[PDB]
Amino acid sequence: GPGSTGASLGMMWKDKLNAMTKEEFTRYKRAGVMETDRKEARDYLKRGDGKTGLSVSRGTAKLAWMEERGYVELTGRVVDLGCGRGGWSYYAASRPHVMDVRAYTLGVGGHEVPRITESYGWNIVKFKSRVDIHTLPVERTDVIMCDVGESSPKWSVESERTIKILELLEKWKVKNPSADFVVKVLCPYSVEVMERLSVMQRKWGGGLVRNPYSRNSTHEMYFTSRAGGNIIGAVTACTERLLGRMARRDGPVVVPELNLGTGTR
Ligand SMILES: C[S@@+](CC[C@H](N)C(=O)[O-])C[C@H]1O[C@@H](n2cnc3c(N)ncnc32)[C@H](O)[C@@H]1O
Repeated sequence: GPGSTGASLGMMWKDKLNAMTKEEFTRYKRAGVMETDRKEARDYLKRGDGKTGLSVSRGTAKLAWMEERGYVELTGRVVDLGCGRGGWSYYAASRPHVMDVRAYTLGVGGHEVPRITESYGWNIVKFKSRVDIHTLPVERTDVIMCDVGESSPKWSVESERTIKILELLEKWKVKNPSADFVVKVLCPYSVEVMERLSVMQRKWGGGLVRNPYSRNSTHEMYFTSRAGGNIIGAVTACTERLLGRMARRDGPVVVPELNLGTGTR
């Protein structure tokens, strides 16, 4: 495929997601998706028992899966652009080769607020809320982490939002050319995103990965420093599966939550 084939396929997927009923959507959303079980975690969150190693969100697992399979090498200083509740930050912290973790996010108008918790490594985590990552002055880092991307029914909106994030990586990577990156690509199937993505690969290496834990309702993929392959091929593969799961009626694949344990480093 040239890239336009990839593009119109994702757009087919989008139209088919939007045309669903609430019934079909809620079913499809989770069908065959890996799902961390939050029964216990939700209780600690509702109660506010910050003395827990359990994940503050479902981002932790996503990051775990990325890292255990080796699409990123979390070492040294780890900047977490757009950290919401801190699920990635708290994961990054629990990891041996990781020194300092700067977590940034808004946490402002119904936006996820960093959750304070005694998960293993919290002392080397430093949150800042009321922060706009796009204007946060570039600092030196070993790892650039960015899980940002507000979904939308309009793919061109989704792609627009994805591009600002790709330019955010470039900026942060021009000062830190040798650092690892895991970067959300909310709309990898659009024509603009694909061309920027391959240009960035040409410059920085890395590639696209689809996370099992991502819901079928989002087409999100991750651009990481240690993966590789054809980008168009990777997105198309992803679109192919997401389209096929529309006949999937079964539930999610439920897996236990991550426990990072309680403690300091
Ligand atoms: C998907 S969440 C992060 C998930 C996180 N790693 C976790 O596991 O909890 C991304 C967060 O970035 C925030 N965000 C979006 N745009 C931002 C911006 N311009 N500046 C700072 N934060 C932003 C959103 O509020 C959102 O909560």
